[PDB]
Amino acid sequence: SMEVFQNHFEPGVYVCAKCGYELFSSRSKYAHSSPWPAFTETIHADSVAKRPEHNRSEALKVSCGKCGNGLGHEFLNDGPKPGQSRFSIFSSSLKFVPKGKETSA
Ligand SMILES: [Fe+3]
Ligand code: NA
Ligand code: NA
Repeated sequence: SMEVFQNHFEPGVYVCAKCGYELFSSRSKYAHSSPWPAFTETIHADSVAKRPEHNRSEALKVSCGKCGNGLGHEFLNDGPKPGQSRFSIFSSSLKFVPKGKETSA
């Protein structure tokens, strides 16, 4: 079965599924009504690269800052507290690294 992180809230870090760069902490994740996992901030300042999303106001496209793999969107001023973003990310673009449990293949 494919990765679906919408309702997933375990302790760990979501990394880029393509290159492994650290993207989002479990700390930053919050429950939302949309089909995609929602986060307020990235782990590193260069975790994501941003580009305009021309056909939607208050929205940017986001990709991995290291390898360029497409991640989803940053919705400006759409987060849980005023002025926070909602990073709405494809689960297929993420791999979850659980605290304590990064076991061998
Ligand atoms: Fe990457
Ligand atoms: Na951060
Ligand atoms: Na936009």
